Amino acid sequence: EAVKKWVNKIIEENIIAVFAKTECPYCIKAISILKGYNLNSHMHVENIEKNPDMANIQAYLKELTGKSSVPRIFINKDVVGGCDDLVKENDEGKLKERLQKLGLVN
Repeated sequence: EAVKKWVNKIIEENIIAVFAKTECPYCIKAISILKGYNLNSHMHVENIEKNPDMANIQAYLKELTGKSSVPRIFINKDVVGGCDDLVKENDEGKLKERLQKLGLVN
């Protein structure tokens, strides 16, 4: 209960929520792409490896998204997925569309 509530608060209180771990190249890439849209003000990155309940968090993220790996990316509570999912959305115009509907990019 506590772990799920804590994860939910991160997803619900931040338009862009990224779950990451230490020294994770695809986390770093995903975060950099998002900051490239000047989303910093509405982004939260949580390092779930630096947490006593990493496994519980990963299991919950899999319940929500289908995968336990990081990065795990949510935008306005919608599941984007991982860095590869973000790259596909970015290249195909879907990411910009998401952000426009949220007023985050013109």
